[PDB]
Parts: sequence; C-alpha cells; structure tokens
Amino acid sequence: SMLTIVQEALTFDDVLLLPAYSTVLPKDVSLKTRLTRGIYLNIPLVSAAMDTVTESRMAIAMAQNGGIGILHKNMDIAAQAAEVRRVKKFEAGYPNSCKDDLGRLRVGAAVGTGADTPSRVEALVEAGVDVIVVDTAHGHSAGVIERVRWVKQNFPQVQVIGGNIATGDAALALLDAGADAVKVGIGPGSICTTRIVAGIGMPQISAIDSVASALKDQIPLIADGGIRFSGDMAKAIGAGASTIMVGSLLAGTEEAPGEVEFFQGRYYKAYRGMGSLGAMALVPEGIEGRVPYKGPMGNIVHQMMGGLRSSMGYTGSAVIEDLRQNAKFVKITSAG
Amino acid sequence: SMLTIVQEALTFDDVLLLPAYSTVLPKDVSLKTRLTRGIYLNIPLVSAAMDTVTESRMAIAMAQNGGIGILHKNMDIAAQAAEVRRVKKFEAGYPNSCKDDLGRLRVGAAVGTGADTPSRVEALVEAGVDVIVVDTAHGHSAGVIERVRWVKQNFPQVQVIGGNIATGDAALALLDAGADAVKVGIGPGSICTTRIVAGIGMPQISAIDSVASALKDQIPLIADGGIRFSGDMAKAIGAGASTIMVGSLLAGTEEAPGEVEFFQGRYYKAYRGMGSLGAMAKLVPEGIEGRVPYKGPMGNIVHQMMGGLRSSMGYTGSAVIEDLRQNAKFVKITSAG
Amino acid sequence: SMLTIVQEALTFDDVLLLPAYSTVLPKDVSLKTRLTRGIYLNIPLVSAAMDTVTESRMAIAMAQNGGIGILHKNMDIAAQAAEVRRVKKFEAGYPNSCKDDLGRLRVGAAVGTGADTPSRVEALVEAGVDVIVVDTAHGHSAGVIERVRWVKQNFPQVQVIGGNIATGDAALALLDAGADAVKVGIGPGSICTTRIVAGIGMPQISAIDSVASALKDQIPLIADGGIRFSGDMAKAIGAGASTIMVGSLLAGTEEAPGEVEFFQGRYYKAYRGMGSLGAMALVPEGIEGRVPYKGPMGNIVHQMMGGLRSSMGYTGSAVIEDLRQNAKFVKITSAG
Amino acid sequence: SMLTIVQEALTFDDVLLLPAYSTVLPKDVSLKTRLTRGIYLNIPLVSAAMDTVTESRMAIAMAQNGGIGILHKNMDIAAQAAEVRRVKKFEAGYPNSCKDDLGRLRVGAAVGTGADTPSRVEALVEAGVDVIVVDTAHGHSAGVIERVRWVKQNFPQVQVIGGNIATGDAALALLDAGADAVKVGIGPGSICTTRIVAGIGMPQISAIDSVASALKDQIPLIADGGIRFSGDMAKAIGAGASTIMVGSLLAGTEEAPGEVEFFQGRYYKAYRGMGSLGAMALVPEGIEGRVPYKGPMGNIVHQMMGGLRSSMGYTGSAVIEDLRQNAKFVKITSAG
Amino acid sequence: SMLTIVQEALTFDDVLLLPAYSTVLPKDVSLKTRLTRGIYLNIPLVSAAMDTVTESRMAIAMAQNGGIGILHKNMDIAAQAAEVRRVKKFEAGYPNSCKDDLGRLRVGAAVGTGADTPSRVEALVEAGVDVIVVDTAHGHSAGVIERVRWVKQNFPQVQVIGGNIATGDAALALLDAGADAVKVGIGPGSICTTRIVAGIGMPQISAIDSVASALKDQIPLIADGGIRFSGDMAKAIGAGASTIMVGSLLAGTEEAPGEVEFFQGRYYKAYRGMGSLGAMALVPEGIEGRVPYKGPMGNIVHQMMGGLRSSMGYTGSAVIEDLRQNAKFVKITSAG
Ligand SMILES: C[C@@H](Oc1ccc2ncc3c(c2c1)CCOC3)c1cncc(-c2nc(Cl)c[nH]2)c1
Ligand SMILES: C[C@@H](Oc1ccc2ncc3c(c2c1)CCOC3)c1cncc(-c2nc(Cl)c[nH]2)c1
Ligand SMILES: C[C@@H](Oc1ccc2ncc3c(c2c1)CCOC3)c1cncc(-c2nc(Cl)c[nH]2)c1
Ligand SMILES: C[C@@H](Oc1ccc2ncc3c(c2c1)CCOC3)c1cncc(-c2nc(Cl)c[nH]2)c1
Ligand SMILES: C[C@@H](Oc1ccc2ncc3c(c2c1)CCOC3)c1cncc(-c2nc(Cl)c[nH]2)c1
Ligand SMILES: O=c1[nH]cnc2c1ncn2[C@@H]1O[C@H](COP(=O)(O)O)[C@@H](O)[C@H]1O
Ligand SMILES: O=c1[nH]cnc2c1ncn2[C@@H]1O[C@H](COP(=O)(O)O)[C@@H](O)[C@H]1O
Ligand SMILES: O=c1[nH]cnc2c1ncn2[C@@H]1O[C@H](COP(=O)(O)O)[C@@H](O)[C@H]1O
Ligand SMILES: O=c1[nH]cnc2c1ncn2[C@@H]1O[C@H](COP(=O)(O)O)[C@@H](O)[C@H]1O
Ligand SMILES: O=c1[nH]cnc2c1ncn2[C@@H]1O[C@H](COP(=O)(O)O)[C@@H](O)[C@H]1O
Repeated sequence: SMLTIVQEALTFDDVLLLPAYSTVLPKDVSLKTRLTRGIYLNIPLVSAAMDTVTESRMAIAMAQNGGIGILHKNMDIAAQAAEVRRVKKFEAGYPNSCKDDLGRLRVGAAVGTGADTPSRVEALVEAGVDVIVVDTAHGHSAGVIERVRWVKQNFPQVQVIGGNIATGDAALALLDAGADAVKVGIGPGSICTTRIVAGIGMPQISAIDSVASALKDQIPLIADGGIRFSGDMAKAIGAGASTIMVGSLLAGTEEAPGEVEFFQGRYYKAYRGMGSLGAMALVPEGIEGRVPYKGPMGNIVHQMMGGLRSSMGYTGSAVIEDLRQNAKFVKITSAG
Repeated sequence: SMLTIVQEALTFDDVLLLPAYSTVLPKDVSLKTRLTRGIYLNIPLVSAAMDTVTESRMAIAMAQNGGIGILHKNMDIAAQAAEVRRVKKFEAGYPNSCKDDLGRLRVGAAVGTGADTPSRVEALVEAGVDVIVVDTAHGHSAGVIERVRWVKQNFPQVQVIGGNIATGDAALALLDAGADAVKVGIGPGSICTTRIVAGIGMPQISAIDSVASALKDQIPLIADGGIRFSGDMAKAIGAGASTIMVGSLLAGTEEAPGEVEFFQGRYYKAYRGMGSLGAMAKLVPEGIEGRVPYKGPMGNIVHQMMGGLRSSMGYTGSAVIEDLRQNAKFVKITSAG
Repeated sequence: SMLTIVQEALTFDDVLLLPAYSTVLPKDVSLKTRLTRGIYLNIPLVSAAMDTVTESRMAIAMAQNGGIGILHKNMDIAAQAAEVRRVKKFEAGYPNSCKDDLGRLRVGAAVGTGADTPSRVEALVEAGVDVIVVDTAHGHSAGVIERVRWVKQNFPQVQVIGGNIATGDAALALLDAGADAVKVGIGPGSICTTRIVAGIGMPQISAIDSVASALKDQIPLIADGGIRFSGDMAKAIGAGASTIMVGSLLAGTEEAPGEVEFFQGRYYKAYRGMGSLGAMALVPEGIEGRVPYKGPMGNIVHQMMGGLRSSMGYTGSAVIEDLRQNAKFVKITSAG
Repeated sequence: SMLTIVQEALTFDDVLLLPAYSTVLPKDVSLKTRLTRGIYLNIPLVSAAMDTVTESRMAIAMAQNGGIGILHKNMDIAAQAAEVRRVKKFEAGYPNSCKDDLGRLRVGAAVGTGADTPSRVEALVEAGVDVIVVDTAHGHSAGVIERVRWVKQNFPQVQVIGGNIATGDAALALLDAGADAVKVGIGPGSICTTRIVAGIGMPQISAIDSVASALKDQIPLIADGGIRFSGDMAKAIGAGASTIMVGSLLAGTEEAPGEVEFFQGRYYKAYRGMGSLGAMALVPEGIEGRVPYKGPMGNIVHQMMGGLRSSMGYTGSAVIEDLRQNAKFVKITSAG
Repeated sequence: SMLTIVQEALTFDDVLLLPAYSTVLPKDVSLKTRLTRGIYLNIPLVSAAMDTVTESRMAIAMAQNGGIGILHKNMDIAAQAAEVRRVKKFEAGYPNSCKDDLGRLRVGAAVGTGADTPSRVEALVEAGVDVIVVDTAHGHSAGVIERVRWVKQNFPQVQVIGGNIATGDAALALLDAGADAVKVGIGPGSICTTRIVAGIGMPQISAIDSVASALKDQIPLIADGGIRFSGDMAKAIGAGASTIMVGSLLAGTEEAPGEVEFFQGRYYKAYRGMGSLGAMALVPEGIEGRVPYKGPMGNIVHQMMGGLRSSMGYTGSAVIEDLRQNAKFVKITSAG
C-alpha cells in the first residue's frame, strides 16, 4: 500500500483528562504561563487577530484580565500603529493586569508577509508593541520562515511569533528562524472551511502534541482555534500548550469590534473568518455570520478560568507547568 | 510523542454482555450483594445523595425494596439527623426489606469534608445511621482520604464509603484509608457538565474495571452515575460493580423530594446536580438543573430495573450476583450498533 | 485488567462485500441453499415465527416463492396443527415452489419448552410439518438443548432446529443435541429491546461468523434478525449464513396476519415482538407498533432476491455456496 | 475466525492531508495531468457519463476549461456519434482548452458490453472521439475485460478506459487487457444504492490506494464518484488518482442536459443514477431526483480548481505529480 | 350618540362583479383608457413612483406595453430630468406603445410640494415629461391644492395630477384647482402602515366610488395601491377607476431598480414604502422588505391584462368605458 497515514489524529472531543491525586484547591492554583520565551501572562488566554474580535478595546480588556490581545491587520499601518498606542498609553481610574517592565498593558499585533510588512513592523515596534505575530494561513513556508528571521534580525527588541503550523517539522523550522513562540492550528477553527476547501487539517490535540513534542519547551506554543468550552482549554494545556487563542468565544462581547444588531428579538454581532469573502473584500477558506451578543467579556474570562482551575484541581496541578507535564488522557469513542 | 494516552476508555453504550450456557431462570436468580464489606443489600440498587432524589421518604422506600438510600447533605445537621431517625424507627403497617441487626431499616448519609463534618458525623452516628458516605467531587484527594481515615478511627462502629473515584490508584488510596467500599464515577452522570467545564472524566465501564481490578475484592465498589436502563446495571455489575447508585432513574418518582408541578399538560418534578448553581446557592457550576417527568411510585421502577437485571443473569447463566461479576464476557461494539 | 472483551463484534453496517472477478450474470446465479441438513430451499429466505408475520397464508406464499415459513406458536395446539395441514394440503389452480417428496408445500412450526411441548410437537408432526423449530430467547440453555434432543430421539422423521444462539459454544452444544440446523440471533431484531433491558447482544455479522466457524458446515445456520435491505442478506450469507429469517420486511404484507388499519391517510399493519407486553398478554423484551402496508409479499421477495443476485454478480458467485466460501469484506467507519 | 476482513477501508471524510514545507504559491501550481497514458488534460476534472450531466454542450465546456467530458450512452449510435462531431468541430468566436494534435477539443464517449458495442465503437472512432470508455457497474468481469481488449486490438488509434473497479486485482486485469486507464469507484456515488441493494462497496480513498498501489503508475486512474468538495479532489489525488470524475457537482449547471423546472420558488434540474428506474426504462441501483440549478459550470470548475491549488499550496506540491507522490494523511475519528 | 360613521366602507375583497349579458370575447375587448383628461393609454396600468419600482428602465417597459410609469422623486432635479430624457429619447430595433404627438414614449414624474418643486417642474417639463404628479401622502391639503393650481397656471402645456385622496370633497377641491386627474388611495398600499400608525384609511373600493361620484367623469381618477390580482383591477375600474397604479405587482421584475440578491436558494429584490425608514434616510408609515424576483415585467403585465380581459368578457364590456358605466357588484361576507 502507498497510502501514508501518519497517525490517528485526535481533537478535543476524542479525549478526557484523568483525575489524579490532589492536594490543591481550584481557588489556590496558579494560572500564570508563558506567551513567548520573554513574555509571561497571568492567565493563558489570547484574543484572536480578527477584525470581529480584537481591536484596542478588546486588547485593553485582555491585558487588564491577565492575558493579551493580538490586534488584527485588516487596517492600514497608521490605524494599527495607533491601536497599539491606545493600549500602550491606556490609564485606569485590575490586580492581575499583564504589563511590561514600564508598567504598561501589554499588546500584540498581527502582520503578514507581503510587501508592506517591513513598514508595518517598523511602525508597530515604534508604537511600543510587545510582540509581533507573523500571522499566516500556512506558517510552514519559506515566506513565513524568512519573515520571522527578518523581524528577529532587524527588531531583536520585540518578541516574534510565527504560525500557523501543525507539525513538529514546521515548529522546528520556525524555531531555527528565531521565533519566540509558535502558533498551532491548521483546520480547527470554528469558522474554518479549509478542511472542506483544501482537504487540509490536523486534529488540534494531536497537533499540539506534535509541536510540543518536537519543541521540548525551547519555546512556548499558542493553541489557536477550536476552543469551545473551558474543558477544551485544559485538554490543550495538558496536551502541551502554554496558551490558548480564542476567536468565537470572545466574539459578540461588548469589547469586540462591531455594532450590536437587533434581529428577530435577539441581539447579535458579526463573526467571520479572516479568510472569508467579506473579510478579503484565492478561494475563501472561512465563513461569515452572526454570533449572539454576550455582554462584557470579563464574565466569559472568569468562567473559562474557573473551569480550568477546576480541571487543575482534579489533576492535582498546582501551577500551569504541572498540567503540561503530568496530565494523563483516555481516548473515548463516539458514545463517550 | 509526549501525549500520555493510558487506554481507550469504554462507557456503557460501547459494550454488550455475551449470552452463555445457562441453567437458571430469571425468576430464580438471587440479587443479593454487599454495599460495604459489612453491609449486605437484597438488591444492588442505591439511591443518590441528591436533594431531588433521597430524603427519608425515599430512603424508606429503598430499604423496603431491598436496597438503601443515601440521604443528601444539603440540609443542616439537625435536619439530616432527623431524617436518619425517621427511617431508623419507621414501622410498617415487605419480605425483602434491608435491615440492621436490630431489625431496623438501613439508611446511609452523605457528609463532606468542610469544618462542619465532625459534628455532622457524630450526630448521624448518634442517630443510628448505618453508613457514612464521605461524598465529594474528587475523592482522590488528601481531604477525602484523611476524612475517610478519621471516620474509621473515630467511629469504627459504623461503615464508611469514600468517593467519588475513577482509577485503581484512587481506590487503593481509599482502601488504605479504612474505607469499607468506594464510590466510582467521575463525569458519567446525566446532570454532569464536568466533562465540558474541566475536560475531566473516565468512561464508566473502564472506570469500574480499573477500580475493581486494583481492589481484588477487598472492598466492594458502588457504580455511581450514568445508569439509563436495566441493561446498564448488568454491564456495571459484569464490569465489577457490586451495587449501582442512580439519581435520574428515581428522580420524579412519588417518593423523591419536591412538589409535582403542572406544565403544558405533563407533570414534572425537578432534578439537578449538586454542582448546579441552584444546588450551591466560588466554584463554577459542574452540573445542570431541570425538570424530569413525574413517574409515580418508585416501586414500579425498581421492579422493572430488577426484572431487566434478572433477564440478564438468565442470559449469562448467573445464579447469583457474584457469578455475574466473575464470569461475564463482553464484546466491544461500534457506533453503528 | 479484569474486563474480558472477546472481540470488537460487527453488525451489517460495519462491513461491505468486495467485488471480485466474475463470469456469471445476476440473472444466471442460483439461489438454492439448505434450511437444514435435510431440507433445501430454492431461495435462502425464511419468514419469522411471529403472530404478526407468519400464519398459514404467509407460509404458503413463502413456499410458493421457493422459501419456507415458521408458523408461530402463540396459538393453541389444535389451531397450529390446523395451520400446518392448511399449508400441507394447499392446492393451486409457481415453478420455484419448495416441496417435500410428496409434492406438498413445505412448512415449519415453532414450539417452546413449556409443559405443552410434547403434545404440540406430536400434533405438528402428525399434521405433516416439515421441520420443528425449538424457538426460544436463549438457546444456550439446558431446556433448549434437552428439548432439541427429545424431539430428535422421539420424532427422528422430522427435522429440528434450535435457537436462538450467538456463539460458537452454543452452536456446538445444539449440534451435539442433534439439531439439524441452528438459528442465529441474540439482539439484532428490529423490534428487540434486549440490549436495553438486559444489556445482552452479539452484533449479527460477528454472531454468524462465530457460529459458522464453530460448525464447519456440519449443519447450516439461519441468520435471524436485523435484516433491513437486500444488501444485508448478501453479507449474512457471505459471513456464513445459509438462510435468512426476516420479520419486519414481511410484516404489513397482505399475506401477513392481521387487518389493515386506516390512520391519517396512510395504511398500516401491526408488528410487535414476541416478547412485547401485548404478545405476552418476565419483563418485556420487545416493542409493539405499526408498519406501512406493503401489499403482496411476492414483490418484496422478488426485490430482495434481485439484490442478492446483483450481489452475487459483483462477487463472482454462481451459487450460494460460492458466496459462503469466497466473500471478502472490508470494515468501514461511521462516516462511510 | 473464518471472516475475511481485507482491511479497514477509508473514505474521504476519514482522512485529512497534512500541510508540509512549501515554496510555491497556490496561484503558481500546475494542474496538468494525464487522463490516459496518451491524453493529457490541463485540469484533473472529468464530467460523468450520465444523461443528466454530459452531452455535447457540457463536453464542450469541459474541454474549454482544460478537462474532458464523457458523453453518456443512453442514446442511439447515431445521436451519440453526432454529439462527438459537435464537440470535435465546435469553433469559438479559452487559453486552457484541452485539444488534440489538430487543435480540436478533446472528447470521450461511454460504451457498454452489449451487442451494439461493435457498431457504436466504430461510429464513435469514425466521428473522431479521443477516448472510448467501456462503462459498466462491474469492470472486474470477463465481459468488460474482453471488450476492452477488443477495442485496443480493433481500434489501436483510440484510447480506451475500462471501469468501474475498486481493487488492485481488477486494475491489473484491465491493464493486461490493454486499457490506457482505469475508472475507480464501486459504491461511492452520490446517487448510488448499490451499498444497500447488493451490500457491495469499497470506501473510495482505499479504492484509489488499492488501485494506485497495484498499477505502479503504468497507467493513470480516474477517481469516479463521491466527490462533494474540492477538498475531496485533493484527497483523491493525494491517494493516487490522476483525475476526478464528477456527476453531482456538475448536475444542475446550465450546460448539463435538461430543462430548468420551477418548484416552490426554487430552480432545479434533474439528477439521477444510470442504474435508476427512470433511466433504465436488474433491480435499480440508484435514485432519481432534483438538484438545485447552479448556473454556468465555469464558476463551479473555477471554484473547484481554486480549492485544489490551495491544497497544493498547503502541501508544497508544485505540480500534480508532487501531490500524488508526497501527500501525507492522518486518519480522523467521527468527532473529527 | 355623537359618533360619526360616514358609511360601511368596502375594499376589494368585500365585493364581486356580477356576470352580465355579453356578446364579446376577452380577445376582442379594448383596453384603451385615459390617464388624464389629455393623455390616453392603451392599457390602464401605471407603475408606482417608488425608488424600488419605477426609474427610466421600467418607465420604458411601461410605455412599450401601452402604459406609463411615474419616475420617483428620490433623486436630485438633475437626475430626474435625465431619467425623463432617457425615456423621451429612446428607440428600439411594440405596436401598442404609449406615445406623444412626436412619436415619443410617454413618461411621467413625481414632485413634492416644498422648496425645490419650482426648479423640479421646470427641469422636468423642459426635458419633455408628459405628466407631473404632485405626489403626497395627504392630497387634501392646502399644500397640494395650490401646487397643482401653480403647475396648471404656469405650465399649461403639461398635464398635472394631484393626490393622494380618498373622498369626493378632496377630489372636488383638486378638480377646481386645475387637476387633469387625481390619484385615489389613502391606506390601501401593500407596504402601507398608515392604518396602524395613524388610524387613518379608506377602503379602496369605497374610496374609488366616493371620488368617482364627485368627479362625474370631468376628470379620470387613478386607483393607487392595494392591487394584488388582476381581479382587483376589474373591480377598481368597475367602481369608477380609469387606471390602476401598482407598486408591489411590478417590484421584483427585471426592469425595476435595484440588484437581485441571493438568500437561501431563492432570488429577491428590494421593495419598500416611500414612508419607510430607509426611503426617508416623521415616524415611518411604510415597511421595508424583499419580494421574490419575478423576471421580465412583460409576463406580469400580460397576465394582468389577460385577467382584465376575462372580466370584461364576463361583464359584456367591449371597451373600458362599458365596464366603468355598467358594472354591478354584490357584497360578500367573510365566508366568501
Ligand atoms: C483565504 C484565506 O484563508 C485563511 C485566512 C486566514 C487563516 N488563518 C488561520 C488559519 C487558516 C486561515 C485561512 C486556515 C488554516 O488554519 C488556520 C487565505 C489567506 N492567505 C493564504 C491562504 C492559503 N495559503 C495557502 Cl498555501 C493555502 N491557503 C488562505
Ligand atoms: C461545582 C461542584 O460540582 C460537583 C458537585 C457534586 C459532584 N458529585 C459527583 C461528581 C461530580 C460532582 C461535581 C463531578 C465529578 O463526577 C462525580 C463541585 C463541588 N465541590 C467540588 C468541586 C470540584 N473539586 C475539584 Cl478538585 C474540582 N471541582 C465541584
Ligand atoms: C420477554 C420475552 O422476550 C423475548 C421473546 C422472544 C424473543 N425471541 C428472540 C430473541 C429474543 C426474544 C426475547 C431476545 C434475544 O434475541 C432473540 C422472553 C420470553 N421468554 C424468555 C425470555 C428470556 N429468557 C432469558 Cl434467559 C432471558 N429472557 C424473554
Ligand atoms: C442497475 C444498474 O446499476 C448501476 C448502473 C450504473 C452504474 N455505474 C457505476 C456504478 C454502479 C452502477 C450501477 C454501481 C457500482 O458503483 C459504480 C446496473 C447496470 N448494469 C449492471 C449492474 C450490475 N452488474 C452486476 Cl455484476 C451487479 N449489478 C447494475
Ligand atoms: C412618512 C411618509 O409616509 C408616506 C409616504 C408616502 C406615501 N404615499 C402614499 C400614501 C401614504 C404615504 C405615506 C400613506 C397614506 O396612503 C397613501 C410621509 C411623508 N410625508 C408626509 C406624511 C404625512 N403627512 C400627513 Cl398630513 C400625515 N403623514 C407621511
Ligand atoms: O477564515 C478563516 N479560516 C480558517 N481559519 C481562520 C480564519 N480566520 C481565522 N482563522 C483561525 O481561527 C481562529 C479562531 O478560531 P475559533 O476560536 O475556533 O473561532 C483564529 O485564531 C485563526 O487561527
Ligand atoms: O452537579 C453535579 N455534577 C456532576 N455529577 C454530579 C452532580 N450532582 C451529582 N452528581 C453525580 O451524578 C450521579 C447521578 O447520576 P445519574 O443517575 O446519571 O443522574 C450522583 O450519584 C453523583 O455521583
Ligand atoms: O420481543 C422480541 N424481542 C427480541 N427479539 C424478538 C422478539 N420477537 C421476535 N424476536 C426476534 O426478532 C426476529 C425478527 O427481527 P426483524 O426481522 O429485524 O424484524 C424474529 O425472527 C425473532 O428471532
Ligand atoms: O445508478 C447508479 N448507481 C451507482 N453508481 C452510479 C449510478 N449512475 C452513475 N453512477 C456512478 O456515480 C458517479 C457519479 O457520482 P457523484 O459525482 O458522487 O454524483 C458516476 O460517475 C458513476 O460512476
Ligand atoms: O411608505 C408608504 N406608506 C404608505 N403608502 C405608501 C408608501 N409608499 C408608497 N405607498 C403607496 O402605495 C402604493 C403602492 O401600493 P401596492 O401596489 O399595494 O404595493 C404607491 O403607489 C403609494 O401610493
């Protein structure tokens, strides 16, 4: 047989974490973790670089709650550089705030690889951005690898993240490029149609496992796409993630961009893939639609972290590294 | 690959018991078994320690029918001790009744690990409870292990169960602590959202097998949560269970707590996990609250449950519960079947 | 680990027959096969011993079309013996008719193991029944094995079948009892709830395989329960079956027992398990209900046999026995 | 124990392609490939030989877009031969046209094995057809193997395809018969009840692999049936196909045969299997019914080829053969 | 009692036309009628002065088919004057065309009562408009009366219409002002919410009779709004109308303004009242919505006039004026 089947790949619904001996209470566990090898967060949450999820308003909310938001790149360099500054300059009237050495809220910005990326990077770095995200659909490519190298070579004073990838090989490639972190996710996202359009994908749990196993903790990985519930977060971290990037979960919140729309007595906001027709206005690889209005994103964050605190209670994980190194899984069937 | 997959875990719908050579008729099989290493029931059914399932009215029905109820702890100590006493001195105007040495209907009572636990245990024992159920979400913990050891040390004249657990390891920890049985079930219950909130769980068939395998019959286990049909009970016992705890199947019956509410024709009672907002009214909820259809007297339900179980031991050639535990053969089925 | 899992058992929907090199067209295959080591049929179809499926009227249709029917036992001894004579003496004004040496339509009759069985067997044999079916829920029992032995010792001039079973061990036991065939099926039937009531069952393809492998063709097996389309018959036979018993597919035909009822514009007939509340009036192990009225069973038989001919075309099977010995399967997943 | 399970066969939904290192952009990949060992196409798309998909007008659109249509055979020899000419002589007032040495659009025609096949084949060859498709439900049969030899020996100047098949063995047989390509697909078609009627089938990824592996590139194979999305086409090619035949995706376009019917405010065309009752007027092996009207096929082709270029981008395949040789898959579960 | 109930008032569904002695066939009926006292049409159909119904393209189709369209006033003077010209300067490669003395396609245009109306009338008259429609919600107003007196006194070479109105008193006020016709209809429009918002309205049949009894044929009236079926045209004319104005029946046609949208496999266009939020950006007095795409307007126009012919055949009406003069009605209940 010539068919090369590399493994049976697993998503979130395929596995459960096993409870284990435990002395720590959910309320006492530590959620602190690494976004990059130089940036730490207080909760392992990143808002997605999407024009329906993260602009300055959301990014400020993320930082205030311990995480970080990745400003999207569907805007000209000036507007995006200005968004960075709104975050960097914001002043409150938040004990877990995520902050740089100068005590400013941390923020991040997506870039591409096209001909505007040198100017965009420069502007964002001068605006004080903490991490550049080279944010593409296929990170295991010569263009993303060399653009990651260029940012490290030419702006070594800022952290750089590359993606997206889904194999040990790609992760090893971006690591040698100089990346401070890789972002993991090809196919898992809620608004993704790559699986249908290109037949391309890697179940996220097996994806996380592949990248983490190859990286050997030299740099953190962000598990990006497909998180639907707090449980998914613990499975991801237990599979080896250091942080989790979420789009749908924060779409429709107060702080997300877009106007609340009234439709048949309910309240909605728009949520669309960056690869959707409307986003790009290359065959589309994403859908666009409405998600219910969710109110303040704070409630969502506290709920998701309560869930993860509960999980590290069952696993006996006093800090994030314990979940990463010690979780045990079982594989469940369709019935389960 | 750093991904530690311990096994493929099976729930109830993953397996079926094989029929085997048989000489015994469903009607002639014995359902007697042990709840703890010192307490025998006449049927292997235990009702759940939930404020929508077991108060004294339900515990008396359970005893009268050959099993036992575990009174829930969602009430102050005075109220729980009175519940024990109602069941313990209940007198009938029931040839299978489950009774202590003094001929009194048996009853159990749940406690937690909070600082009220010493007074609660003392009052429940003083009132004549037959078994203390140290009842938590995660029994493989120091608080529950040390609380199980403290009950055995300080009140050796009452039986103690620990849980909930789902691994051989946690069963050995509780066995070492003095437990007279363990309660198995992390995630399987009908009102359990723990799978979604924490990503935590162990399919119940594999859970039972893992616990039973480690214990080697030193103490029994109670299979708790996820029972939907009489067939589930046969599988549980075949996988190594000694008894079966149920909440959903007895919720909504006449004897379960709560009022019958009318609503668009049908009649209902409430049913909710002890991890629901409503029950706990801080940990985020780990269960749901809702209505279940009113079912009428619990006895009819128990009789159908045990009739189905009698059907199964007929098919398996099991004349007593222990035959089913030791001799059951399984097959794994797919999603199609 | 103490859990004894004997195998992953397969049902019809888990497997597909593989086409193979072929020289005989579907129109040219032979459907002839053996009910018992004594009785041959011209098609491998047996109608179910159910009070909504098989009384004399349907038993005659089965025989005329080359098969045979098993009259149910939910009637007194005199009524069942009269049903037998009705078939045995029927006269038409059917080239594939299934017939004994004297040219009479063949027929069969179900009995149990209760106190009445000696009388019942005796009346049936004197009425000319071709085969006795010791018809129980659990053939791997002392009662059924001994009753089968007693029918064979005391009425060696009629053929006897025992069931139902689902393992090699049980098939061996009935073989040594003197059974001239065994009937395979614990769980598969359309109206069965035993899997829900007792947690008991053998996926039918694996059941057939386990019985057929144990027997090594010493006696035929009847694959009883779970047949939904003609394709299932091809898999049962390829798995090892010599005949196929069906209830659901023939219920609601004109010849089946019962009246047609009018309901909301459709036309229905009753279909209920022999272990349902109504049929028995032991906790019930089957359901009661309606099935659409289907008209003359003759069209159903012809469509079923068409599909089996088509299947024997694809497999290069000129005779039933070629499908029995030569079928190759693939296992398939949920998606397919 | 006696059950022969050849393997767990996989369909499209069971597998995903893995992204790999990539230096080539979707817009720059080559879609060129072989239809037969002698005819090359510019895109790997073939329209199905069905009386609801391919007549001259659709066959011209296929060629015009770089592919080829196989005119169906549910018409007399005279009408079919004129359909060939209408394609061969069509002149436009299309830089990827697929053409023969004389610059004429290429076309194919389906024939059967029945008694008219000699007359039909001669008229088609005489009309200038580029490829004869011996088009049956069961290509692993003496009838089709002999008829494919008869076309090669008697009309060496035309290419011959034989099908349908699902195994290496059948592929090797047609190869020996002289086929210039094999058509793979037993049971995968959208309108196919063969799985239900005859219990016969091979999941298409495993079908392709089995055939591809046995042929060792001595002749291409055409993956025929079950294609629902462009993602499917990438999986088929990665599994080893050289082209893709589609019926459902092109049914309902303006160029497919048939009138547009208005029904309840929607616009439909008819789509039906060639084994359906309405087509044949043997038990039916397919259904008839409506498919939404889709407008001009060109948009569908473009959409489909764009998805495949995206896939070859993700996999680092610069030309079709790169995908065929270097594709890696993961198997995924029902949850996935 | 003090409540003043002028009458029980009838809409179209409250009445039926009685058949009468007839010596004429639908095919031989004449549909010619007057739009004003000076302009005649060949069919009694006027398209609605709405930004979702009538612009130049539709006004041309209206004229080509023997009717007239009124260009809406949701555009600056320059744009409306251009629209007129485009109609007045049209030529085709339509023997019932509606044409002025110069063989020009007739056309009409709507104006208001406020500031720009002097400049607007002038631009429109000088571009060759055949009729000016002083087009307001409430025509029984000093504003409308004097503006219609102004257009007559200052542009006696153009025909003028005033409306909308629903009573004889209102029609006499506009007759005395100089009107060449009046448009009748307060509340009957399909997108009208005036009945709900203001409580204001007049059932269209009774409005037509009230106005026609006052005018005594001195000028014709246009029955505007409420028309759903061709049968409503006959009743309107029978109750006294000389022409019918329609919005919704013509919206969604190819020739109407706006682009066709796709929404769940169906095709639509926009249709909205001129008193809806969108048209206006006063509390809105009309709704906004989609109507199904209807294809060419010619099919609708012809089917409509087909029905009207059928009616005049039933009624013995060889010309429009017989229907108007001789029609008898019965009142029917909710039952009928
Ligand atoms: C159409 C648009 O689609 C997106 C956009 C953003 C994405 N962001 C993240 C992910 C995916 C995305 C897909 C899909 C894979 O999973 C993660 C797109 C944009 N630019 C490049 C590609 C592409 N290049 C190769 Cl090569 C193949 N196609 C796709
Ligand atoms: C919110 C509430 O939820 C329940 C309540 C009762 C339960 N009873 C039985 C079971 C479960 C239960 C969950 C879930 C596991 O399966 C069995 C809860 C109450 N106190 C502790 C926990 C907890 N501690 C760790 Cl550590 C992690 N979370 C959860
Ligand atoms: C209630 C009634 O149920 C039926 C009836 C007919 C059946 N006929 C065929 C099959 C089954 C049937 C079950 C179930 C298994 O599949 C085949 C019944 C009747 N008498 C005996 C039993 C029985 N004895 C053991 Cl021991 C366990 N229960 C069950
Ligand atoms: C009824 C009709 O059904 C079709 C027609 C066209 C098909 N075209 C392609 C495919 C299939 C088709 C089935 C089914 C297998 O998948 C591919 C048919 C036509 N002639 C032969 C057969 C046949 N011969 C053997 Cl032997 C078994 N049955 C079936
Ligand atoms: C909001 C807008 O609404 C319309 C627009 C166009 C209409 N065209 C025709 C008809 C109606 C219309 C209503 C309603 C009456 O029936 C026919 C409007 C615009 N300017 C004036 C009025 C008005 N003035 C008085 Cl006084 C009372 N409200 C209403
Ligand atoms: O159009 C798109 N197609 C596919 N993936 C996308 C697209 N846009 C964004 N993504 C990914 O989807 C993620 C959000 O996934 P979600 O949290 O499951 O909704 C983002 O972080 C991106 O990695
Ligand atoms: O809120 C909750 N979350 C999870 N499990 C719960 C909760 N409350 C009770 N349980 C468990 O669920 C069991 C009842 O399961 P059931 O019989 O499937 O309804 C109880 O015996 C407990 O072990
Ligand atoms: O009540 C019942 N329970 C289980 N099996 C039954 C019952 N009644 C009949 N059967 C079996 O079910 C078969 C019919 O299955 P079906 O053809 O799938 O409808 C019969 O031949 C019996 O073997
Ligand atoms: O009636 C039929 N039964 C089974 N297969 C058929 C039938 N008619 C056509 N086919 C096959 O189905 C294919 C179309 O599959 P689709 O692209 O999934 O719609 C054709 O190319 C044929 O190979
Ligand atoms: O917003 C509005 N409110 C009320 N009536 C309107 C509105 N827009 C247009 N109309 C009237 O409704 C007529 C069209 O009615 P229809 O033919 O029933 O759709 C137009 O000729 C106007 O007289």
